[PDB]
Amino acid sequence: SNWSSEFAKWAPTLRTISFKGSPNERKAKQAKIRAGEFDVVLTTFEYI
DNA sequence: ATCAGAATCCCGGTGCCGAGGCCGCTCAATTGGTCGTAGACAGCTCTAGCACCGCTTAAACGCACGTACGCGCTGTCCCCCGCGTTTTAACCG
Repeated sequence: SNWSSEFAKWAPTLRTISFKGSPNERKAKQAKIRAGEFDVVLTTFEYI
């Protein structure tokens, strides 16, 4: 969320896809973006 | 709670066949030597086993609740035991 915080104040207009928490929030996220529209994905190690 | 009585322990006596000691008579155990070799010891390599933490999530844990079944109780009936009588096949020689 730090990296997203510099993705917040230090620049807008480029969206972010994070991955955190239980599988439900993810189901919302990659279920919405399943069609692959986004500027940037911000993820962490074991989620790849 | 108690005597009648049937089974059992206890004690004294007796007869016997197996336990225990002896004596030749081996033949395998002991000794003395060799001879080759399995493993004891030192050394080297490097693999998997040890500890630990980060991080996620399927499983365990605690709890509320219902009802399925374990268990106690009762009645029934049937079948296996205790005993007498009779027969036969085990036993012993």
